[PDB]
Amino acid sequence: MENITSGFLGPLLVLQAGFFLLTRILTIPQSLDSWWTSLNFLGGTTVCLGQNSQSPISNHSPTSCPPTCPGYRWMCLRRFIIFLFILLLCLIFLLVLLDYQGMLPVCPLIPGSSTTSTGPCRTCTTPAQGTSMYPSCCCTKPSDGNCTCIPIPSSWAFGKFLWEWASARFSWLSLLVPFVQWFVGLSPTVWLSVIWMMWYWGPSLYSILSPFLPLLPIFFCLWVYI
Amino acid sequence: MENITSGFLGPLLVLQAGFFLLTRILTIPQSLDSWWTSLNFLGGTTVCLGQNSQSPISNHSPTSCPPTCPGYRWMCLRRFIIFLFILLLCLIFLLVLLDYQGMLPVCPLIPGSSTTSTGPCRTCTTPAQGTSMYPSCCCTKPSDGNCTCIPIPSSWAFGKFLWEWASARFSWLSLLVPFVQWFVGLSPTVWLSVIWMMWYWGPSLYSILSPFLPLLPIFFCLWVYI
Repeated sequence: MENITSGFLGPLLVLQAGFFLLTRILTIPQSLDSWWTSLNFLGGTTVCLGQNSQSPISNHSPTSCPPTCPGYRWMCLRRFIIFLFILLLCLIFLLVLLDYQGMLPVCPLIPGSSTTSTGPCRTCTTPAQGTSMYPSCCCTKPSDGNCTCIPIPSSWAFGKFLWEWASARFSWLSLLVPFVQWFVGLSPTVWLSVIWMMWYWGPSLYSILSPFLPLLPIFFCLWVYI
Repeated sequence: MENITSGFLGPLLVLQAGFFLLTRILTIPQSLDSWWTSLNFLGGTTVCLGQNSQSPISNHSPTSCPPTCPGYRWMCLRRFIIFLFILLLCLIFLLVLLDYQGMLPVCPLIPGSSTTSTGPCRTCTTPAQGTSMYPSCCCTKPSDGNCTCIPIPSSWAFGKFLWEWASARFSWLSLLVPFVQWFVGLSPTVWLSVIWMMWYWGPSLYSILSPFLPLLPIFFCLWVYI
């Protein structure tokens, strides 16, 4: 009866979904390379001499050229460059996922004195070596036995942890922090306006600022000496 | 007579180095895109057809033609995109070196009775659903429980961390991962041969692979039934 239909239809859906989803994710790289054509067709009148008259003569446009004839031995090269990049984009999406799910670990170890525990300290840490840096918290201190450090946060990931790390390793990031805060204070009335003014207005000032850009190192050195 | 000499010599080094760094940073963006003109050389003629003869009659062509005349607006957005990409590349190199510092902590969890040193269990018993990634293990349990848990162990900070979730949501092809280990032995004197073999014979087998690729879902379903 209709019972066998339940089992049979699953195979049909699996086959259809697999075919479509395998064709599309494998045709996307060539689609992106033909999206660069935005450059390639920016000049216009795209006709590849790679479709040279070696085996056949018909000028096979300039995107796929001849499938094999004359110049066709570089579609593999552009693919080779591109599909592995889509993989790196997927890896970045994965990294964002760990930050958002809070599931990903962010066990931190930095010098501090924040206390949140039950009947804690009165022995604490007395490490007079290795500066103020902390090592894996099995028992960080050379002689710590009852040690307990700090658990991973439900907020921002090692993104924030590396914010702290870079602030420790750099100095100018702290001065950029006011600029970062002011950029964070950008509503759609502010966020959109910057992008709108970005187009067809910045290149003109760029040529003039190029002489100005060449003269910022002297100001930096002047303040460094001061 | 050397303190002023040292201060001046340092200014000369700063002037040389900062300017060289700025020039190199400028050259890279209009560097990778020209490389990409492998498309043009795979296409054939390399010429800016968009060289509008209105202001500049210069048929000098060969791309990067006018900084200002004709179309120049895309010539800059693309430099910005490829600049952010190479920025992504240098970031991933940074994550590689974070993987190598040894102090990048994974702070992972797994069920086992092992210990890095003398660890008294004292009837360590408190289990929970999802033993992997359990509570903070700051003795966070119905009682303290005399708990000792994992520090950030010294290992590939990246692979040993990522593989955990990889296997958690994977091991469909962990057998292929053993095959990956079985094949990873071709790095010296065989890697170049494999790369050359891929170069010479890459396209011919694609037609056969494509015809067999549709049959692969059938074999996958057969495995799903076997």
